[PDB]
Order: sequence, then structure tokens, then C-alpha cells
Amino acid sequence: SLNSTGLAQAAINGLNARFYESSNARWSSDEPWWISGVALTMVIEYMRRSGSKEYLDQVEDVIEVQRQPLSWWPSGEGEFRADATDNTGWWALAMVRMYDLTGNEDYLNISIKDEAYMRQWWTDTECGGGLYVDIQDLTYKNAIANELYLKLVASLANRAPNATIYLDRAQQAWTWFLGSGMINGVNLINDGLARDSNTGSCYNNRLPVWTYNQGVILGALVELYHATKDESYLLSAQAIADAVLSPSNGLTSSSGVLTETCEGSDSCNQDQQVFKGVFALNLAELGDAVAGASSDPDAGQDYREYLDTNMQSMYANDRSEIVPTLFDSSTGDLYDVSWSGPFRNATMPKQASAIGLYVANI
Ligand SMILES: OC[C@H]1O[C@H](OC[C@H]2O[C@H](O)[C@@H](O)[C@@H](O)[C@@H]2O)[C@@H](O)[C@@H](O)[C@@H]1O
Ligand SMILES: OC[C@H]1O[C@H](O)[C@@H](O)[C@@H](O)[C@@H]1O
Ligand SMILES: OC[C@H]1O[C@H](O)[C@@H](O)[C@@H](O)[C@@H]1O
Repeated sequence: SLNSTGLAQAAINGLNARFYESSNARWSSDEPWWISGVALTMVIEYMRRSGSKEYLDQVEDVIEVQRQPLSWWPSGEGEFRADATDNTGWWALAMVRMYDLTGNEDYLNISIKDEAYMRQWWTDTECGGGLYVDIQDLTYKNAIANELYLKLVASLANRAPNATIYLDRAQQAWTWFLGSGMINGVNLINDGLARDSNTGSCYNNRLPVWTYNQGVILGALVELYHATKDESYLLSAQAIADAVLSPSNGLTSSSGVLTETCEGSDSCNQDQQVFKGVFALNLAELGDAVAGASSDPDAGQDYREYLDTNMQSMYANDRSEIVPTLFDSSTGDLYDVSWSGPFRNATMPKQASAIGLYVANI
């Protein structure tokens, strides 16, 4: 059959052999720094779900160096506090997984510092809530930043000492998100909000439906369920997932393969190349929570069936292997952006998204 653990490791090896920079303790300095954080999450999640620890030394090197005050944002004072709330949020969630893997209070403390940094740009005076993404400009409360923050406070509500204040913040944050309008008529999440020129009220800006904006919210609702034992959160998550799996909504191909909207025009940029893996890994948390929340053995079978279907398509259609040489004995797998289309080339955001799908099936 298909050993997702073996292919995850081969993909991580391929990510490392092509894109990891030993001298910089980071993958691909020419790609968005926040995608290095996503990559770290995938490697941590692989280790956490497979029981292996083969990349734990490497992960710890990356943390120690990216922990330092950023050259492009020294006012953050390190600990991943960067020039945007979504930048910070990706690394914050990686530290939560780091904590889950190791149990070291140190990583949890980074997440606590990051929550407090992000909340600095939560304002109740515009849109009745939510935080801005552009720390320097304060012109956009989008979906990804508030989804990341929501999943952070919901995670802290399950792990941090003053867990109650985080439960209050997460419940208050989910209420704002739900009533914000970003969840549209088919239970998908548009990119962000826009503000009325004359009235100051906000509305769904009808910008694209990105796959990672339907994933991160699922993890937040799963964490909100673990902290409250309220299945209504799982039900809300399940509706967002169900809309994604529905081919009528354009996210799922006629072959049952997840497809970013830019894949058609072949115009997926550095950011959008990683979106799919973020959704898959989050849907795996939904499927796991759903299967355990009920005695039914078929609970979440469709989410697992979906991830499996997508894995075999990416394995057969999107895969390419590195050429070993007399000097470089490094082996592994490389992956392009389309989980059904051909393999043209591999980039770090595409590779990280491939790892996410394999880890989602581990
Ligand atoms: O490509 C769709 C997104 O494009 C814009 O943001 C790009 C990325 O910039 C940030 O630094 C990262 O943290 C990412 O989270 C973010 O996607 C925004 O318009 C965003 O809302 C779009 O979804
Ligand atoms: O993501 C890469 C990261 O490093 C660059 O040097 C800066 O311009 C940042 O604004 C950017 O976010
Ligand atoms: O339209 C919503 C939003 O779209 C853009 O991506 C942002 O740069 C903002 O200027 C604007 O408010």
C-alpha cells in the first residue's frame, strides 16, 4: 500500500537536500520567512505523529537562530515577534507543536509572548473586533491573521497556566469571526474584510477563497472543542470542511483532488504554493477529533478518505526524486504545486505543502 510515514520522511529529506541552509539555520532565504515557520511545523508534526526524532537536532538549531531579534524588525525583540501579526502567528503555532512534541516549557513561553504581541493590534473600535495584519499600516483585518490568532489562544487555553483568560479570549475571538461575515453563504471563508467609507462598518471583501483560510480555522475549532468539550465547535468545523470537499465549490476537483484557484491559470505565487498542505494537516486534526468524539467507527472516515485520495494523486502525478551523485548521496522526493498536475519543478513552498499532506495521513 502507501506508507505515508516513509514518504513524509523522504519529502522532508528532499526539502532539506534542496532548500535547507545550514549556515543560516533556515530554508530558502529567498522565500517568505513565514514559510520557513510552516516548514518547521511540518517537520515537528511529522516527528510528533510518527514517533521519530530524526530531525529534532535540526529543528532546535532553526529555533535558536530564528528566535533572535529580526534584522528587519528589531522592535519585535525576537521570540518570533515580527513585522506582521501573521508572520508571528505561524512561528507561534510551531512553538505550540514544539511544546507538544518535547514538553519543554521554553517553547510554550514563546507562544505566550507571541499571543501578547499579536493582541497589541486587536481593536474593538473597527469591525467590532479582530486584529490587523499590517502592523505598520493597520488597513486590513484579513482571515489568516485572525484564524492564526484564534488557533493560538485556543491552543494556549489547553496548555498555558492562566488558561482561563485564553479561553475567554478564544471564545470572544470565535464569536467575532463568526459574526464578521468572512464565512459566506456556502460556509467558505473569503480572504478578509473591507471597511465602509462612509459608515465605518466592515463587510466580507469577496476576495478569493484560499485553501489555508479554510484549514487554520479548523484547528482553532478543534482546540476550542478540546478546551470546552462542546461538539458545536466540531460541527462548525465540519461544515467548513464539508464545503471544501464538495466539488460544487471549486476547491475539490472532479477527481476528488484539492486544487487552489490559481492552479488553473498556473499563477500560484510564493505564498499560495504552500496553502494546500496547511489545509490538509488541519483537516487531519478535525478528522482525528471527530473520530474520537463519537463511538461510531465511521466518524471522520470521509476526511481520512479525502486525505488518502489526495495523497495517492500527489504521489503518482506530482512526484520527482533528486539525482544522487558520487559526492552528494542525499536522497528524497520533490513535489510541484499541483497535486494532480504534472511535476515541472520543486520550490520550497511547494515542498513544504507536500510534506503537510503526507503528515496529514500519518
Ligand atoms: O496570496 C494570498 C494572500 O496574500 C496576502 O498575504 C501574503 C502572505 O503575507 C504574509 O506575510 C504571510 O503571513 C501569509 O499569511 C500571507 O498569505 C494577503 O492579502 C492575504 O490575506 C492573502 O490570503
Ligand atoms: O519573508 C522574508 C522577510 O525578510 C525580508 O528581508 C524582509 O523584507 C521582510 O519584510 C520579509 O517578510
Ligand atoms: O479590500 C480589503 C483589503 O484588500 C487589500 O489586500 C489590502 O491591502 C487592504 O488595503 C484592503 O482593505
